[PDB]
Amino acid sequence: PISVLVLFDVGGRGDLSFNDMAALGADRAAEELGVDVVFQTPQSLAVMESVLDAASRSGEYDLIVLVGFLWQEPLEKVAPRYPEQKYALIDAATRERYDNVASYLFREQEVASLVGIIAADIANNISKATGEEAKAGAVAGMDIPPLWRFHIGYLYGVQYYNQAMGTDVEMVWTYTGRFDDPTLGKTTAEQMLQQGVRVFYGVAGLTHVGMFNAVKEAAARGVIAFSIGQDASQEWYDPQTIIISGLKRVDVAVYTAIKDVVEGRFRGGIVSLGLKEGGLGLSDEEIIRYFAEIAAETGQLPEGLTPEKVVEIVMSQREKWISNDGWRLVEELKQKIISGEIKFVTPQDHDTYDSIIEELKAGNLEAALE
Ligand SMILES: Nc1ncnc2c1ncn2[C@@H]1O[C@H](CO)[C@@H](O)[C@H]1O
Repeated sequence: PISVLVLFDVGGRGDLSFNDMAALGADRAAEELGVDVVFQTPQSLAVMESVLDAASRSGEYDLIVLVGFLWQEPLEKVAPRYPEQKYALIDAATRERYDNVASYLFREQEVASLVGIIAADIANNISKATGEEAKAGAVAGMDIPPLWRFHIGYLYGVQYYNQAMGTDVEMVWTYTGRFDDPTLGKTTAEQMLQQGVRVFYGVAGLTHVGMFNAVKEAAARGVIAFSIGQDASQEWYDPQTIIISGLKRVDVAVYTAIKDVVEGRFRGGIVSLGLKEGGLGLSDEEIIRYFAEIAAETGQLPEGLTPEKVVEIVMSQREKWISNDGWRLVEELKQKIISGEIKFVTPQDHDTYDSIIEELKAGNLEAALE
């Protein structure tokens, strides 16, 4: 039949996040379209190029699916050596343009900005109900382009909220440097708790499962704090504290790239995905229950909890801790974005990214746009 290699960056499955999303798209293609999928996880960064070269060399795969930005460097080198080997790069796009490479990029600014508004609002409500100061936050993985877009969008969204509302909610963003270190994710979060961070956006793959656990042990100590999921809806992991999730439809990327090949309509080039296409979004009722169903039938849903009970609890907390102004502002930005009235800039260098943040920290929001 048709044969696909899914080639992870760092972690592999068990994410609850980025890669498990990617596998889901591949798993759906195996069953619906009848293809053979092989997964594979390099044990080092050093070896990525050799491994990518050997799989192309093998002639066994109609498509090689590359899950993560870190594949961009090795692919730029390998792709031209095997021009009849088809590749899908997920969450990144190659510097040059090849016929044998379909890139799937997301516009993370779009969804993170919506999240920024929400977290600023939840932190505002925490402060208003408690009288103690509550910051927004994020525990991030590696310092790389997609996370630049998250960062920019998240800060944008917080400042937007602040300006539209006369609040001065602060935001603390920490790169941990790894996507596969839950323990480091937890210690990072525990430090942040003691610097007043109370709302925690997870932008670090597996790493921010530790973040989730840090916010649980805080809630257990009586402290009012909340987490925000990314990639999949992760509310099911602990719904009392995981109030919402930014969605990134990596599964649709992978599934679309595999379908295209199955129907001989593959073609090289960039495919950009944001709110307009369904590629990004926020976690709603059905999406929450869907992933909860998955974890239920996976036996990794926590004790004494069903998919239906998970939804009831999240909706309960969104009634309690997200004001209507939060939603009004979400909707007012979501619509300025879809309409084209707003479009973010994709930072070229690290130096450009760094100065967009200086400007957003200064309340100059227009720096992030065109
Ligand atoms: N294994 C990984 N390799 C590269 N990037 C990742 C990985 N896991 C997560 N990410 C990035 O971090 C974000 C937050 O989990 C994801 O949307 C993705 O952009």
